[PDB]
Amino acid sequence: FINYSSREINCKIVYYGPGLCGKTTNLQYIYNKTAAETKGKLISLSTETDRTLFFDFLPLSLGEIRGFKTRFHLYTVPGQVFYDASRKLILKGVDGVVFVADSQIERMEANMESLENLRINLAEQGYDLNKIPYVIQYNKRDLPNAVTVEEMRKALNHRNIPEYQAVAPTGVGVFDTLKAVAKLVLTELK
Ligand SMILES: Nc1nc2c(ncn2[C@@H]2O[C@H](COP(=O)(O)OP(=O)(O)O)[C@@H](O)[C@H]2O)c(=O)[nH]1
Repeated sequence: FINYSSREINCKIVYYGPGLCGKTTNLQYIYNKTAAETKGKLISLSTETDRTLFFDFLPLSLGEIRGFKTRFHLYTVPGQVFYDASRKLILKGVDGVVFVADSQIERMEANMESLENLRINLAEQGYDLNKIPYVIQYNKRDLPNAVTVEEMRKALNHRNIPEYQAVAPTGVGVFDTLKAVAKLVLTELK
């Protein structure tokens, strides 16, 4: 999304996953551990029905595509967002998507049905997941109730697609996940 006069194209990175998985902790480790003269301000919106969390920033690797740099955005939905007309609204012209799956055995049947939603909301909006940048981040690895990744690749990453093992409050692969989707969108931009 080029802005002509402002001479700075904008991309769309979204974090998808079940209710309480690691989308909010992901953006915090990023914004809460960066520098002001690059990023904007962390916006948190909320109503009695739905919630939205998002921020904007300038990368630290690029400069000129047509003589201009990109300015990625990270959009998400904290908590158990009931209504599906807000999660359809969060994918309004998405460029790259990250799937924060919860390694928790308790909510392992929760990742499947949440992935099914991403696989049914995008094709509805004219987006095929196999071409539109999509990465998966296996979070909550520290918890001793968590399943082996060998099983998560079999059940959630059926038609792989790059994967990343991460732990959100320690920062493990929070930024390492983002750097993968970034280049995947940057390549699909010329
Ligand atoms: N131990 C641990 N806790 C995590 C991890 N990721 C998220 N959490 C916790 O899980 C809870 C819900 O996650 P949060 O990101 O805040 O909300 P979400 O936006 O609905 O996924 C919070 O208490 C987080 O601290 C992780 O990798 N390890």
